[PDB]
Amino acid sequence: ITGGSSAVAGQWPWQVSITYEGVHVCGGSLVSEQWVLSAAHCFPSEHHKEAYEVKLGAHQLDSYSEDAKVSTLKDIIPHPSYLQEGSQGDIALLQLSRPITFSRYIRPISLPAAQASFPNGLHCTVTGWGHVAPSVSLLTPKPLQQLEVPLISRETCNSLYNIDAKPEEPHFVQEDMVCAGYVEGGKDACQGDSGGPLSCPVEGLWYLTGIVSWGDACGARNRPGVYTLASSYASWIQSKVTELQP
Ligand SMILES: Cc1ccc(CO[C@@H]2C[C@@H](C(=O)N[C@@H](CCCCN)[C@H](O)c3nc4ccccc4o3)N(C(=O)[C@@H](CCc3ccccc3)NC(=O)OCc3ccccc3)C2)cc1
Repeated sequence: ITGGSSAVAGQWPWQVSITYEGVHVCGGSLVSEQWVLSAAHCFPSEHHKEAYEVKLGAHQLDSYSEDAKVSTLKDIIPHPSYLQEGSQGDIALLQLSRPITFSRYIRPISLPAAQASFPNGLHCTVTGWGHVAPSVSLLTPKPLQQLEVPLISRETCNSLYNIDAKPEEPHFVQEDMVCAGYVEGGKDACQGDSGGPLSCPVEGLWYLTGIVSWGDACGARNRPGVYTLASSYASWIQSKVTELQP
């Protein structure tokens, strides 16, 4: 996260870190006692399932926390349209090896209904342990960063991505995506934030509106972060979680 600040412990208790062979590769969001939502592209076919871990309840990746729990994965389920076509569906359900017990530091985020709309301009918050500027890592002890970002409609977002774009660069924000950020850049999600939550405030609660998916260089002007919309997958998520491990 570029242009944000460090979250206090417990602030975003659904944020998880997904590591592969012990190295943080992506964020995710706890959504039930045994399921995490993250981005499909975080889970290349080459990678071995048993080498992944999910760390929950920790705000600093390098610091021991008595409130932290770390889990392996029983299953990784990318949405089929990601595997089949690869133009969208950048979302995956991760089933933890064992169900977790919630605490003050580990709580699920509510998912939006299929037709939930989150208005352009809503100030949501993206969180993660990704780069804090293009080509600049978050330093040890790796405190979770948070950043307030207004929602930007996919239509505005496409127009912005088209400014000074190369005609042949895939910069299309699909129907299952939304953007968030600033036209002027400087504040955005960056590499390593992939898969983590865009949390939006609604009726006194927080909902998982988006999953950090892609963008151009972090914080570039005219290139706000792009997120997979959780609403677009609500029926599928609810079906999978309920069928497999309710
Ligand atoms: C539907 C769909 C299909 C395929 C994808 C996968 O796109 C990959 C993962 C994503 C990615 O990097 N997201 C990170 C979160 C970004 C937050 C928004 N900022 C995430 O944390 C992460 N994921 C990583 C994977 C490997 C290594 C490091 C990774 O870090 N990319 C990108 O962001 C590409 C976008 C190109 C693109 C456009 C349309 C479509 C598919 C790809 N942007 C980029 O490389 O930056 C441009 C540049 C110019 C110059 C210098 C540096 C960077 C590529 C996603 C969605």
